[PDB]
Amino acid sequence: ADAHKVGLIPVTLMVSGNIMGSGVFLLPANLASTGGIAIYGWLVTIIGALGLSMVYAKMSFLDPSPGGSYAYARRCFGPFLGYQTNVLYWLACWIGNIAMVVIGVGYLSYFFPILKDPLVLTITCVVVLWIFVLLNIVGPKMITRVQAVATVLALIPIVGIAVFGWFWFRGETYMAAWNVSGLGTFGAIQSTLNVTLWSFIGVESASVAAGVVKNPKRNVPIATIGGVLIAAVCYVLSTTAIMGMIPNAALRVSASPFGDAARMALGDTAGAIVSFCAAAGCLGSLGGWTLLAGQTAKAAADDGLFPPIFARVNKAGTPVAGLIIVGILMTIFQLSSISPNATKEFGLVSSVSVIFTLVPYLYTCAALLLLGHGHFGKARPAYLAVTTIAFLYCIWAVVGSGAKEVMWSFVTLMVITAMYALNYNRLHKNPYPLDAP
Amino acid sequence: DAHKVGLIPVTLMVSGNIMGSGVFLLPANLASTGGIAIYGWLVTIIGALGLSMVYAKMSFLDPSPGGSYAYARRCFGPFLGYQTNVLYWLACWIGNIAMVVIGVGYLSYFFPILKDPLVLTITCVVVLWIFVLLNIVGPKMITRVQAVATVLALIPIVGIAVFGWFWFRGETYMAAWNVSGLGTFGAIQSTLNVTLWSFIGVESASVAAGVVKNPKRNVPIATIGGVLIAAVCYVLSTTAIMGMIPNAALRVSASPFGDAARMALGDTAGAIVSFCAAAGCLGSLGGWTLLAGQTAKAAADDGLFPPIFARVNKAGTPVAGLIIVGILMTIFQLSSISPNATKEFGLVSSVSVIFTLVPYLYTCAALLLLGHGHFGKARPAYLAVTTIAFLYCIWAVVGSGAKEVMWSFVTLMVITAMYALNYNRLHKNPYPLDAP
Ligand SMILES: N=C(N)NCCCCN
Ligand SMILES: N=C(N)NCCCCN
Repeated sequence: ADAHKVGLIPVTLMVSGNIMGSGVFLLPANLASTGGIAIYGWLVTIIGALGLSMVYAKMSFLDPSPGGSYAYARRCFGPFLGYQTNVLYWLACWIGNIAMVVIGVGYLSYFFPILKDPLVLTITCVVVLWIFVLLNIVGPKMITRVQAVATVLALIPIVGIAVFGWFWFRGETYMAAWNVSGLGTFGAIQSTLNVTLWSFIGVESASVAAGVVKNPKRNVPIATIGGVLIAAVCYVLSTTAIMGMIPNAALRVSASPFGDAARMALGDTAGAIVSFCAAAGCLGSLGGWTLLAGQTAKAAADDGLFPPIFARVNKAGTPVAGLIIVGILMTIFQLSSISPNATKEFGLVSSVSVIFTLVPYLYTCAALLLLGHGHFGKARPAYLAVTTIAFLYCIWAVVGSGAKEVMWSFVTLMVITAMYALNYNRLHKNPYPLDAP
Repeated sequence: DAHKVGLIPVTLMVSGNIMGSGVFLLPANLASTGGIAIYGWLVTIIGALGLSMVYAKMSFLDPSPGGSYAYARRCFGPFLGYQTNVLYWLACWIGNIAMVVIGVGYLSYFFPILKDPLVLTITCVVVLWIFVLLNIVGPKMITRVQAVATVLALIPIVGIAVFGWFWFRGETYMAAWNVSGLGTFGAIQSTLNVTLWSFIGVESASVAAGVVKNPKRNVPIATIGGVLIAAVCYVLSTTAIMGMIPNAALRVSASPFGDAARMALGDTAGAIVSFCAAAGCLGSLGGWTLLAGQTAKAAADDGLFPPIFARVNKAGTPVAGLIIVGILMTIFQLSSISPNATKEFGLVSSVSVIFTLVPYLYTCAALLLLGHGHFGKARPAYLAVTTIAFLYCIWAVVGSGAKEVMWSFVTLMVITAMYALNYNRLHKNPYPLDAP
């Protein structure tokens, strides 16, 4: 059993990489429209993200159950909300991979412009998605080794900037675009939050993957908090640094700023390097997120709250069938990248699948208090405070999202409810049943 | 069976709670779409009957006070019960502002001063408290008053259906079959975004189950009867009016029956329709206030709402709760002192409308999860009807404004956080951790 567990370093890198992989290189561009004031947005986001990570860290220390959020929700609310949580999170997991692989293969267009052709891109994306499904089939040790390397590669430009970029940084440049939002301070900070709050999706990674982690009660907490802090530092330092090195006007326009900035400062080779590292960190995360999909689905299927096949494992314990299913699904959704008007269509689904993740977060936050009140001791005020901050993070993320996306999330909840009712009636155990027919 | 309410007032409470105010405004809202609304009415009424049958059957198997609240608590546990009651309660008393405003509106036919928004506000507050007080006097009282109000409100609706077919011209109805500019489906959809909300109130007898006489028998009958009444009148009145009045006049009009009546059979006819419409509108304030009281009481009795809402007088009436609802309604009724204040409050109201669909959904789920053992030979019917009721709730949301729904979602989240913060260590987990 322990022969197939993953150690602390890969898990931590899986969390940090699951978090940063997709957008760490695109953040300074996004925040360029608001300006330097974004640092206020970072400060607020990071405090809330620590809060959420501490919640997950403590919750997994008290219950290192596989499936993470799925397990915590089922524990304190029962089978229905477990079922719901897993559906939402699983969908979130594999639906979000489509964006990632497009971005990742996208970064590789630097070398092979052919990858800009929607057809070639789509096929390439499919192949890559399947590569990282097979690597998951080989086992979590494999996938976490690969993603560890990828994540480390992705950290080279980011840290290079965040350590040495400050020797070209200039505060005049940063403050020259302190607030280009045209809004007041709150509005600008808010507009920043609309970007920065989603930056830390994946905080729950090690918790969800607890069932393949070595000494989880020890390691999952450390990996959780550990990954989140790396993400935070890298985010603030990289975006702050770049905002003081490149003019706001240019920074806004670039579709690959570290890359645009790189290719034009230290030569073509520099740009090449940055593109490679970006693609590495991006495509590396496919593995982590695919892993998480498999895990949550398996954990739910083990309790009979998700189809049996997601529980069918090899001798190593890998849910191979589930992984292959997620592969087919991702393949089907990847077809949206074959045309400009085809990607426009899929977008809402992607953005909705992102809001899904927050229900698990919310239930995790609830679960810590509802399940672990007896372990707080008289540090209880602290726990309550941190958890309340965590709640605020979740709620505020949604408050600032698009009405349509959230609406469809709301619809999804109802649909999941009806699904559970129609699929699990007369299997489901009622808290307060009626008397015998 | 002394303080309890009989079948007739309850049925009239259901139909009255449904018909409420909108019954007189429907043709105007449908006029923008046109005669093709008939298809939407069809779709709406099938789903609405489905929902009522679900409620009918569920109340039969378990005539618990609080209705949906009780059903949801049964099958999903305290968290979703707490959630249901908060949502439905909010729905109940937030929804009353719009109602009393509309209702006092119709009375401006007699007293124009009622459109001075100040005077309007004051008047509305007073009326709200009138019905809080009548609810305090007791459920027999409130349901009697509403019964009468409901029979009065039917005078116009019925008369038109019956005598107005003598003035009905199909050439007029078909002149405006589809004035929506859309294809058939879109027309039908724009209809449904009006008509699906028409039947909010189906759950009334169920939630009131605790003050109903022989609820196991009467709440089902009342539940389905009320809906049948509502459906028939909705279709008949709107269809009739769409055939007697040109679409153009119909759209423009803010009070079609009233305007149509006034210039049909005199300044007296208008007065009668106005009076009856106001009766219908203001009569159901009582019902909804009652339902608020009931759901809150039922939840507080289970420790899933602040205990004061469970405090009662020697009759069992949640007096303090009713007063609290009165005060909140008063605080929120302050939104009608200007055209400016009025439109700020609209979102809250729409969201409040959406709140009611979560209870519906849970009730639908509860019937299957709880009563599967009572279906027997006819299981494929229960699954089929309950499925239609599911589709009813979900379609209603799909057709709503994105913002309204977003803010309902946010509310669910806030409710979750509140539950966790206020009930941790009172709350008992299905699968707890080992002791420290
Ligand atoms: N859902 C996914 N497959 N990925 C989400 C990655 C988000 C990076 N913060
Ligand atoms: N929530 C209220 N106070 N009223 C709801 C009225 C719904 C009429 N179908």
